Amino acid sequence: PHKSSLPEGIRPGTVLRIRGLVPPNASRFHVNLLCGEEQGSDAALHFNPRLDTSEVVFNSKEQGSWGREERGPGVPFQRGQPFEVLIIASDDGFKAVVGDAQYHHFRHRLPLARVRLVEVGGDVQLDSVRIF
Repeated sequence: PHKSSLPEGIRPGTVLRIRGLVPPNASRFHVNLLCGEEQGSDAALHFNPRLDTSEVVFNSKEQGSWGREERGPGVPFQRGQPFEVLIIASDDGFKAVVGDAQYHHFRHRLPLARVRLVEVGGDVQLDSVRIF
């Protein structure tokens, strides 16, 4: 579980660039924007590519409960292939970019100002996480 602590927060114009590879027998992996360091902290954003079920799920988590799922179009990821993801924060939500194209827009459910941590986990080879 790869963590990038952001205890002073993030603001609109923050761009997360994630570079890595999906391993050849991957089931699923995720990128979480969390609101604290404690176990079970709220997730302003949960970005969850699922190779095992061929979908990409977006959701939030508040007081331990998952919200309503949104899905992107198809699955722009492949077992055994490298990827590049941007997650962009704006005033109204998060924009996900995969490879050469924008993939999905996720409107804020929690205030952006609550985000304090980026966490990447699951079946993923993480080569770099940059936060511009």
